[PDB]
Amino acid sequence: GPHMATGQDRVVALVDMDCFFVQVEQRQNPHLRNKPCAVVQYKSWKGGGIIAVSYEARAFGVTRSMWADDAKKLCPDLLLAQVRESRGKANLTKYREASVEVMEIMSRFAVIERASIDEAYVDLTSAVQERLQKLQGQPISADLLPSTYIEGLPQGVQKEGMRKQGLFQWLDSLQIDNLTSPDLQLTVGAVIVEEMRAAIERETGFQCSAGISHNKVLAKLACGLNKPNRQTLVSHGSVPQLFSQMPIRKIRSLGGKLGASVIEILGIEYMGELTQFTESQLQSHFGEKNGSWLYAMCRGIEHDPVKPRQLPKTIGCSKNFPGKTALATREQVQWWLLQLAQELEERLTKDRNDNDRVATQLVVSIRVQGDKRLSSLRRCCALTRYDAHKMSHDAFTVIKNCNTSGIQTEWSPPLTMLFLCATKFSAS
DNA sequence: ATTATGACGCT
DNA sequence: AGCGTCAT
Ligand SMILES: Nc1ncnc2c1ncn2[C@H]1C[C@H](O)[C@@H](CO[P@](O)(=S)OP(=O)(O)OP(=O)(O)O)O1
Ligand SMILES: [Ca+2]
Ligand SMILES: [Mg+2]
Ligand SMILES: [Mg+2]
Repeated sequence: GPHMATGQDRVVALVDMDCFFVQVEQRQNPHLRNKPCAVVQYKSWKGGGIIAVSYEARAFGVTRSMWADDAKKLCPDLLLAQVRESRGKANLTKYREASVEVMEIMSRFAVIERASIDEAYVDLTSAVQERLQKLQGQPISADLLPSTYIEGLPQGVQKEGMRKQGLFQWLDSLQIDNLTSPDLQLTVGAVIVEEMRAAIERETGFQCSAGISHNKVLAKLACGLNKPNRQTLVSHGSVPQLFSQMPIRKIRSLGGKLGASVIEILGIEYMGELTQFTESQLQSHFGEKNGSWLYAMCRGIEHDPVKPRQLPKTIGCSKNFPGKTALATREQVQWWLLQLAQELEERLTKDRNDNDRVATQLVVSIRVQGDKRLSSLRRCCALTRYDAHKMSHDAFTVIKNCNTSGIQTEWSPPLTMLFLCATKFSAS
């Protein structure tokens, strides 16, 4: 009763740019706006690989991880923008720089955790307290929540009108003189996220979706419920119904092998079905940490903090060499290591100037032809100078003895991936 | 030939 | 440290 934690202590949002690389290209090229459009990497093999898709194009069945030639079969009028190529490889600088535009705006409102190039968690607990104090017990108008969905409502015929019906039910029910009502806190959080999203669109042109809830996992889940250009409030009370038909794989961290094992071992399908196991039962199958996490998570409770981190922890450069393009000679391997290192040096030097830090470790990863995993080998060495020729030489030295070829020049088995990653930053 | 990233966990 | 998982 009065002692069972309910995980309602925080207000957390997750902001996710809509089809982000596509929006970056549509801002730059107005001809692409409001069209079925996708962003592609490379071009020669099957038209290039699609890595982002506008919502107009998704309606035709275009997806990421699709060849452009195949997407054109589904959507003959599909427009394409190509990722920049520099030094023989895809170069994502435009999108990283657009990301910084958005992250810096979000940071004006609250502390953020950079989750990916186009998504950030927002810790709104303090901002909500402040806005509540300023509101002086004034009711919250629907006008302040023009793009908000309240998950689970309406309960007990435009699409927009059902949004409004649900919002009206929620607001009509809200108790406002309790400054500590979790539902009220979430609602004020949603007001702030409307403001944040309006600022992002005003100041960058970019639209986004967002989730507002009491923790990162629910905020992430919420964000995906109403896309694009909308935000969703998932209250603590909404969790039992929401989870009752929610496939386990939809919850962040459960979309892979662990989630599959939860399903197989327990013989369940939906997140809510987890509530029938004891904490010790779940720990016995999935380990102490996962078991405790699952026990709380299936009740809507998670404690992972929004980490105060706006900048990436690593700066990396990688290229696959699939099929016949696999690197089979010394000079080929060296040359591509150099290309990678030159991009790495450029990005590192900019990072040092912008962010007052220096990387101290270089991680070198490769894949050999006919190998199991993403990485066949991972080796680290010191990163003492931002110099591409040096880093490339060092990376070679580190991967030297992978070459089983007794022949001097030849490289066997051929390399299907090269990866340089700068890590272990220190203030400078 | 489902590419180029990036964070975090395990031992 | 090096490898594996999960995700964008
Ligand atoms: N698998 C993969 N490879 C390369 N680039 C990716 C990949 N996934 C995402 N991205 C890039 C391209 C995206 O514009 C960007 C954001 O990823 P996400 O959020 S999953 O998808 P978006 O393109 O923003 O559409 P969406 O969020 O509106 O569903 O990261
Ligand atoms: Ca996105
Ligand atoms: Mg996304
Ligand atoms: Mg995203």
